[PDB]
Amino acid sequence: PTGYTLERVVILSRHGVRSPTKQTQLMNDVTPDTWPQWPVAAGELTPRGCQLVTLMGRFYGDYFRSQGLLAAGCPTDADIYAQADVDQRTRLTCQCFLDGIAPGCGLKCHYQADLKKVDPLFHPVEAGVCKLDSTQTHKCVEERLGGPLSELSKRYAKPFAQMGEILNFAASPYCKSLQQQGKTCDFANFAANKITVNKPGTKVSLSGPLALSSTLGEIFLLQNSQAMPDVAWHRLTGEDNWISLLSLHNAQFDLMAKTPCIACHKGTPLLQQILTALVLQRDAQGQTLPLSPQTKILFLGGHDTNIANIAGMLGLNWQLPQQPDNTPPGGGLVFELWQNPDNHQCYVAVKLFYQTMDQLRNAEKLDLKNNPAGIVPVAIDGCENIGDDKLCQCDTFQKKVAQAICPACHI
Repeated sequence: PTGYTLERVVILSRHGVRSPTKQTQLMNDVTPDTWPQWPVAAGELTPRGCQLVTLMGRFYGDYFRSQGLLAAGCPTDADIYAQADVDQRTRLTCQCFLDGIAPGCGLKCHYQADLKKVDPLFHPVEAGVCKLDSTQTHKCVEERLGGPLSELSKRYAKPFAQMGEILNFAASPYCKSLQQQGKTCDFANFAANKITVNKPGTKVSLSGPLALSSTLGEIFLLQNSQAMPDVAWHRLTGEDNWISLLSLHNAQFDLMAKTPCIACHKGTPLLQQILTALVLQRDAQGQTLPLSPQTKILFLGGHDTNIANIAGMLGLNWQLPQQPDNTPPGGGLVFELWQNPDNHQCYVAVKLFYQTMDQLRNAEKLDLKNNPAGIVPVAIDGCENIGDDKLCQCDTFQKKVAQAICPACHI
C-alpha cells in the first residue's frame, strides 16, 4: 500500500503514573523493609504523571500533524473528542493529554457526571450490565493457562525467586510466620494462586503469589517512572532484570484480562465504541458519544485492564522495547482508519504508543526525529496484516469484532 489517507484515529490510553491503589497487610508482611510513601493520595495521578502524559500528548500532536490528520495550531472542538473514565487518574490524564496535543487551547475532557458510580463503558461487569458465571470462568481460565494454577510456581520459577530476593522475603514477617509453622519460605509457593468470582458475578479476582507479584512489580515500575530516588530498595537494576520481574505482571494480565471468556464481557462496550467511532457510524449500537461528522481523534481515558481486554478480544500480542510493562503508564492502544483514495476501501491498523523507562523516569521531551515515543505495530488475529502498518480490511475487521463481542454486555 501507498498513498492511503489517514481518516480517523481512536486512542485507548492508560492513565499516567499513579500512587499505589492499596497498601494491604500482605504487601507489608512480605518484606522486612518499608515501602516508600507517595506524595499523592492512594490511586490518584501524580503531578509528575500528568507532566509525562502531557509530554506524550505533545508527541501525538507532532505525529498526527506530520501526517496531516490534525491541522497546525489549536484543534477545533469537533476535531478531538476526549472521554475519560470516572476515576480521578483517568479524568486528569485526559486533561493532561489535551494540554499536550493542544497546548493552551482550552480543550475539555468529558466523563460520566456521576462519579460515585462506575462507568459501564469502562467497567460493564462491575456496573451490572452483564454477569460472569463462576463455573464457566474457572474452566475457561484454566483452558487458557493450559494447566492448573499450581503450575505457575514452576512456569515462573526464576521471576518468583527474583521477586523474593528483591523483597528480602526470607527476613520478612510473612516468612517468620511460615517458619513458625514448619514450612519453608519459597516465595513462589507462599500461598495458593486462587481465582474468586463474587456471588453476583460482578467481580473476578486473582489472588496469591502471581497476583501479589504483578502488583508489586507494577509498583516498582511506578516508583521508577515517578523518579523516586529509591526504587525497590535499590535491589532492582538492569533492563534484563526489569523484563524478567515484570513478566509476572504481564502474565497476570494475560490470564485475568486477555482470556477471551473474561475479556469478552468486560471489553465489549469499549470494542463497540472503538469500532463505531473509527468508521464514524454515529448511530450504531455501542456508539454512545456525541461524535461530530468531523471527528478526527477519539481519546478514551481508561486502564491497563481495558487495553488488555481489547487485546484478548482481538488477538493482539506485543512486546515493547525498553518498556517491560505491556500496558505501561500513559501508553495508548491506537486504532487507525486508512482509506485507499483509488477505490475508497478502508483498512484498520493498530499500534501501541508508549514511553520507555528512561523517557518516563527522565521526563524526556519527545520529538519526531531525535527522541520519538515508542511505536509498535500490532498484528490482529484473523486479519490480513498487510504491509508495515499491518493493515486489516475494514470488512474483515468488522467481522472479527462481531465474532469477539458478547452482545449482552452492550450499553
